[PDB]
Amino acid sequence: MSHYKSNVRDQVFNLFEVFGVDKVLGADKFSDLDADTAREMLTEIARLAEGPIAESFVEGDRNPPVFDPETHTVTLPEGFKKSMRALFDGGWDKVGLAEHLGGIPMPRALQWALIEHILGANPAAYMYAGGPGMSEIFYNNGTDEQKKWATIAAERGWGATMVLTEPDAGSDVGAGRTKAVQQPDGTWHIEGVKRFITSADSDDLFENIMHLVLARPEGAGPGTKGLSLFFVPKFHFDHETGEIGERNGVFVTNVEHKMGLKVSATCELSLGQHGIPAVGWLVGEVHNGIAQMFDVIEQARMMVGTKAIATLSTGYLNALEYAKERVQGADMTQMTDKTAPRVTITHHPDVRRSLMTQKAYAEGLRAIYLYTATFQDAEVAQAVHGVDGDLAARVNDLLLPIVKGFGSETAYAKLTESLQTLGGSGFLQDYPIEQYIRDSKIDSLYAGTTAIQAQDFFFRKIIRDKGQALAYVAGEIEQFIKNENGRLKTERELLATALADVQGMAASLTGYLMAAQEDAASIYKVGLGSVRFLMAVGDLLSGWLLARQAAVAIEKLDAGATGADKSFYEGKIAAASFFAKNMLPLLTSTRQIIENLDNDVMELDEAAF
Amino acid sequence: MSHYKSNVRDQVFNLFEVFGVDKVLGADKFSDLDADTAREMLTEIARLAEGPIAESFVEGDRNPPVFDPETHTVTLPEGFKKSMRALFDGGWDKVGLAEHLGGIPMPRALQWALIEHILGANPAAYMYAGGPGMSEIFYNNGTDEQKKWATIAAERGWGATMVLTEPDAGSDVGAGRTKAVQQPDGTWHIEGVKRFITSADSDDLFENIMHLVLARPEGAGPGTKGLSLFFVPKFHFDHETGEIGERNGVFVTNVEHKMGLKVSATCELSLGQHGIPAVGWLVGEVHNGIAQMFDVIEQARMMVGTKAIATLSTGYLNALEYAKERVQGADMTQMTDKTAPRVTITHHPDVRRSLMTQKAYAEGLRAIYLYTATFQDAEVAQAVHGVDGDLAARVNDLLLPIVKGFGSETAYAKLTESLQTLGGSGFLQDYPIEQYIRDSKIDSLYAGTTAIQAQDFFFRKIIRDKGQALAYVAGEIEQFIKNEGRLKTERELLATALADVQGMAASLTGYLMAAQEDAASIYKVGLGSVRFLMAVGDLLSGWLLARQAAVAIEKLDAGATGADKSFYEGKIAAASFFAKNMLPLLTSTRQIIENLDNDVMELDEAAF
Ligand SMILES: CCCCCCCCCCCCCCCC(=O)SCCNC(=O)CCNC(=O)[C@H](O)C(C)(C)COP(=O)(O)OP(=O)(O)OC[C@H]1O[C@@H](n2cnc3c(N)ncnc32)[C@H](O)[C@@H]1OP(=O)(O)O
Ligand SMILES: CCCCCCCCCCCCCCCC(=O)SCCNC(=O)CCNC(=O)[C@H](O)C(C)(C)COP(=O)(O)OP(=O)(O)OC[C@H]1O[C@@H](n2cnc3c(N)ncnc32)[C@H](O)[C@@H]1OP(=O)(O)O
Ligand SMILES: Cc1cc2nc3c(=O)[nH]c(=O)nc-3n(C[C@H](O)[C@H](O)[C@H](O)COP(=O)(O)OP(=O)(O)OC[C@H]3O[C@@H](n4cnc5c(N)ncnc54)[C@H](O)[C@@H]3O)c2cc1C
Ligand SMILES: Cc1cc2nc3c(=O)[nH]c(=O)nc-3n(C[C@H](O)[C@H](O)[C@H](O)COP(=O)(O)OP(=O)(O)OC[C@H]3O[C@@H](n4cnc5c(N)ncnc54)[C@H](O)[C@@H]3O)c2cc1C
Repeated sequence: MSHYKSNVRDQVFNLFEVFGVDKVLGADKFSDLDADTAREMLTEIARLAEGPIAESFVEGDRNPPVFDPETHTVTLPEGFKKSMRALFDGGWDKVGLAEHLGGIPMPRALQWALIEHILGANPAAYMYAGGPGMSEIFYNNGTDEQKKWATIAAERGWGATMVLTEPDAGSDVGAGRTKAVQQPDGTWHIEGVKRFITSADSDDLFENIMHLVLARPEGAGPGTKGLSLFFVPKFHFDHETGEIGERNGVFVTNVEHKMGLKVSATCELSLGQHGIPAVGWLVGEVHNGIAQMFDVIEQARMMVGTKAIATLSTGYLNALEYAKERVQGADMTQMTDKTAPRVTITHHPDVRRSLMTQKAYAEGLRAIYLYTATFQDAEVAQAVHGVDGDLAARVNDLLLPIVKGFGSETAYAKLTESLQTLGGSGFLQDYPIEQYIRDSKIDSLYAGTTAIQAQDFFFRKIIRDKGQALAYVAGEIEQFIKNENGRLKTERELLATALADVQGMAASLTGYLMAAQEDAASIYKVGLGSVRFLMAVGDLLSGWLLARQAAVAIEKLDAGATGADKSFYEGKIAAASFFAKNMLPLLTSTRQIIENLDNDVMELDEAAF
Repeated sequence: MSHYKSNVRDQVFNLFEVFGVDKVLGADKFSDLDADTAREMLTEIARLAEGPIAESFVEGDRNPPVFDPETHTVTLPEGFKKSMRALFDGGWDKVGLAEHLGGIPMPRALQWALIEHILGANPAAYMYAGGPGMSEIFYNNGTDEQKKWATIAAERGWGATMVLTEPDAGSDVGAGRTKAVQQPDGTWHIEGVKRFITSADSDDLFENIMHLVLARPEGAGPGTKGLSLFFVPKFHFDHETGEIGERNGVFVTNVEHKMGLKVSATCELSLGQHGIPAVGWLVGEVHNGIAQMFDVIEQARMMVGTKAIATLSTGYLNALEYAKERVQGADMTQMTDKTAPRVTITHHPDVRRSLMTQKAYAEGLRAIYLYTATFQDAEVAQAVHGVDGDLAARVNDLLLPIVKGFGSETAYAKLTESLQTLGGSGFLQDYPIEQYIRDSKIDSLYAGTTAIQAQDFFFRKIIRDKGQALAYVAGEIEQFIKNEGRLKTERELLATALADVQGMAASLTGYLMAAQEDAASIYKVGLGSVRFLMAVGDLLSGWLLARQAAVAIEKLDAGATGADKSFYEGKIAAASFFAKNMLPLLTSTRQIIENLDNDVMELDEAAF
């Protein structure tokens, strides 16, 4: 079959046996979707992903898009367009879209489980297919008349983009200089040059593209708060029917050459520079740009983390399948005997260590994103966790930088282990792992770098939140530790240490912040430790959710599981125990390092580096 | 300028101010090469590397070699061939080569500092240039007659390969099935298919190629001990004059498509399968192949480690230059103020943390490989360390798996920080870091995977050695810790690290002994082997950086100014940073290794 190896079994385990998302299925907004239908849809998109979507994964990398600078368009390889059309023909660009836009209502946890398969098989395909999702965000934020346009865009399958970045404004979105000039009739003319814009042209995939552009109204103040958000279509259109009209003044003027994600056209986007106005409409007819655009950023950050996680999963399963069949060397118990039988490399300790490291992080990361998604519907958060909608919203916001920052860094790092398992053959393009690595390196960068994720996590999702979301999650970990049954005692002990280590880091970083009121340079220590802190919280959450999974697996085994199910559950116990014993203790040293941070490295002269 | 950013200053700092290799220069075997000449040599090859060698780094990746099945040859991009001709025209392919083969005698520590520049600028260029070195190894192992051919090869500048691997024989070289059939005239016909052979064809770079090939004589025993080594030239030649004659039956049959290191042609090599025999000559007219071939493997392991270290160094210096000029955001003390002046990103804590991490590992890794090289000459090891030849050889053997395994893994991991510093632009081919990462991934694989390095390090370099080389090195660390305030906290952290590593070694040794009674206990050694190798690497890094800081302090107190002063200040900051941020993790690693169990070994394969 193809490069892409699905894990629907693990999705169903999380969704149904661990988190109990089927509790909300068959009722209320999910009236017409029941559990078994949910399982059928997971199986269907996984087969679709393993077949027609994965089919063009290599082709898109080896035959990347070609730019015509005179027409300002891109030509995509035909195999990839065939995969996109299979995605459209199944309606999968409409998963989780509201019913009034032609969607199938469903909890976000199931939506992201479905999308994982597209992201593991050919992640740029989901990126090109984000149009309908962006249309819903435009609908929610729009005027009544804009809601009509959003409905047309969703129904007609328009593409979409999020246009923030400029050469001088990447992490610092608020330095953007793209300008908006108000017209008497209430439209605006957008003038400037954006860069790194994903999908800014997409060949003939779509009838139109909705660019959602951040720009600064003439005379507005500085920073992100002076930015407004504009609906800037590639083509003007009939506002009543959707019929495409004159080309609007927004043109791709370069396409980047990238390490990976090559089939995803990443564009310099010129507005108002070619003698034709880039007409924009103010989104919701209010100046509230950074807030509106963050509705999109939140989904892109979830998507990017889930992509990284999906990629590690298929990288692990490729490595595992290879290790099961590769014969090399004798068992270590016979390494002195040069006539001993040769064994498959799964017999070797370092290979088993490597594979379990991959497995535990891949499955811990899947649990994290599905756990995060459990707080993205108030009904689900109430049904499975018993929390109100306000706390649910704060917990989801807390977890998003973990999913994005921890997921992206972890997935890339452990794909090193997946590739190593293949030996020399891992370095070949014949196997998919080297492309997984290249495709996933970007996940620590776009949608906000890891350092940006770490600062958001600490400054906004803990300090500004007054630690409510964090205290909730820490309390749920504590309950698991307290409610002994004794077969997970050492794991609970190790978790208790890791929770205390992370509580220490949070208190230390908060202390450096509080001490900055009298010595401003103390705040630098927050920066110095923020990413290590973010990564420690992800390890703690991975450890906890793996341990919860192990507890459910213990129940299912005690009850009499057999066959493939038994092996599945046995692997869950092994992963949780392995993770508790080999990853969690490192947090103690990370606590001590963070408790002792000094500003020596901030005081060093730049010339000394 | 080129992508390649060199660091001759750190090299000379290591060679002359820290280790004192200038003690041996200008006398004896090094009679005619003084310290000024050595420094001019480093600067010249650094210029070459930044100039014509680096010129074709991108070209070799974007326009890679092509296999021609019509001729069973590989075609190389013209720009890379011009880089190769610049290397040859300067004689750099004969550095550290024996004087009698046309080389310039020098200590290995200077040889590897020189080679570092080629490996940073375009590492495949050094790989194609291994011919003369391999010729000297053939000379040292050869019969009287074979020494004449080796001299011809070195002098005509033939290329060379090391031919071991087969599809079923990679880490387990002893499983190789390629066979050798003795002929009435004493030559051998070699019959087999080898895989992943570096440089197995090289277009028109060379007049001939010497393949050094491991193969099993008919009737020989199993395993590596049953293997012999054969000189198998691409063309037959006159054994007296070097005149090239008829084609020998050794053909490239494919070129692999790789993640990186693309301009290095990696080929399936077919011996005796295209209708004419692959005639080989038994090296030394002795059956001793794996021991002879390890003369080559040792140099390849040193080379791979140094390559990875070199690539991290130019990766770091690229990220540093970018960060000094990239303006983004306000200083963190002004983060609330949307009016505040924007700053270059070297003002941001996470960027400074990132850059210092890259710096401390790059310079600690350089110090490690140069330190290792000081044990590769008996004269140097005596002069700078006061060790005799037997212990120097064992210490070198101990450190090789560290240079290779720890160097390769560490360089690739930390290049992630280098790319991160560039932001979104790091993901672009317009900057070199993305190729550095791709070209660097293989360094954990060829010349023996990291797990092979870790097993060699523990079983062969410690246990078989009765821990003598290791106790020697631990004793040097302890001397530094005990000897003579500005480095008190660093020495305290080093003392904890040394005890951590000692505990790791004792725990693993215990697991190995228990295997006399419970054979499965040996699995626990395998489970902890790589983490133990990496921890020793971190300990050596911290110790050598701290030594560097101690020297830096002396030079500052003696009045260093200007650029020198900034350089020395950075050494003190890197040593302090490394000790406080990397070394403490070893304590948690010791505790994990102390409680390893076999649960993961007993798990059913179907549970994964
Ligand atoms: C399921 C449907 C899928 C949708 C379609 C997706 C597919 C698209 C295909 C391609 C996507 C590829 C991946 C994304 C592509 C990109 O990379 S787009 C560019 C990404 N850019 C960033 O992520 C910015 C990075 N920088 C920062 O985040 C930085 O921290 C910012 C810029 C926020 C700092 O500026 P400040 O001005 O200092 O911000 P401040 O803290 O003061 O807050 C101002 C203002 O912003 C809102 N805000 C800030 N942070 C958040 C968060 N985490 N969440 C929501 N809202 C946030 C607030 O309105 C805040 O105002 P307050 O008064 O509330 O403080
Ligand atoms: C200045 C010159 C520049 C470089 C030269 C030109 C380069 C041009 C080409 C560029 C090369 C690019 C990178 C290298 C290319 C490659 O990858 S080539 C293939 C590499 N293959 C390996 O490295 C093998 C990996 N596997 C092992 O090492 C494994 O551990 C082995 C195969 C050793 C296990 O087999 P065993 O049979 O079980 O080994 P054993 O321990 O029992 O010992 C047998 C025998 O081997 C010798 N030996 C073993 N280990 C060493 C070491 N570290 N050093 C020296 N010798 C060793 C011994 O002779 C031993 O016998 P004993 O009686 O002493 O035990
Ligand atoms: C670009 C490139 C260049 C090369 N150049 C050359 C060259 O010039 N000449 C040459 O002869 N060879 C060369 N090689 C071959 C190279 O040395 C091998 O690929 C390497 O030794 C690993 O062998 P393998 O690929 O068969 O992997 P395998 O040996 O099959 O290893 C697969 C996995 O199993 C693990 N493993 C294997 N055995 C054990 C064990 N006993 N204990 C624990 N884990 C184990 C490995 O560590 C790895 O994770 C090259 C390879 C490449 C990719
Ligand atoms: C493939 C790809 C696709 C993209 N698609 C889109 C898209 O569709 N739409 C869009 O709007 N943008 C897009 N981007 C832009 C991407 O979001 C930015 O590249 C990213 O935010 C980083 O900004 P930058 O590249 O300018 O790096 P910089 O902001 O210059 O960052 C450089 C380094 O400095 C660090 N840094 C910067 N500021 C701070 C700070 N205050 N504190 C600490 N560290 C800091 C960063 O962490 C990084 O290490 C894309 C980028 C890529 C690579």
